[PDB]
Amino acid sequence: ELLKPRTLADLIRILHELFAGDEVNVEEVQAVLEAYESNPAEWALYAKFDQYRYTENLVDQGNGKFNLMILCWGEGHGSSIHDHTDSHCFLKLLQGNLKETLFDWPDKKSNEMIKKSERTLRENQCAYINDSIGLHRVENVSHTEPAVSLHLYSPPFDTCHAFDQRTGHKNKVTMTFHSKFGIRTP
Ligand SMILES: [Fe+3]
Repeated sequence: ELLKPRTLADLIRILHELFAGDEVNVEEVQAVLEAYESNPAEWALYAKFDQYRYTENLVDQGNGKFNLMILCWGEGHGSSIHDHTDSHCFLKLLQGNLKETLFDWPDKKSNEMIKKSERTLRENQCAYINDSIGLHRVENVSHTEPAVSLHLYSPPFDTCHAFDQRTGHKNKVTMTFHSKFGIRTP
């Protein structure tokens, strides 16, 4: 029974229940993430920005099943083109809007990566991606509005790949948290 999360704490409790097994219902997780009405009072603690790049702020470790984190995008901050290391990846906007560009996995001829599609993810919407759908870049193209998003990755992953849009060449990147449980972690 999927009920509407009344608070962020409620959402986290429901997520723990949804991931209690070894397989998850992607549509149910997306539905409950979308159903949580973003309340900045409840996530302000994690909304730790850096002037020069987006930050990743760990909220909950899902009893080993997932990493739940909040990403803080300054005006003009964007990500690499990247994969998600064979994990489910949910992205819910808590504030602002993000531009998502989808790419095909490159062939190993050093050619330009051509976009497959692009869309604007809007406040409170929850998107989903995995490696079978494609690669993506996420960007806050706003000049005036910081963006804040809530991400769930399952299983948790410690590394991923970033791709060069001009060649399709990839490099492995280690995931590091800007903060954990509201505490800055240099
Ligand atoms: Fe991503």
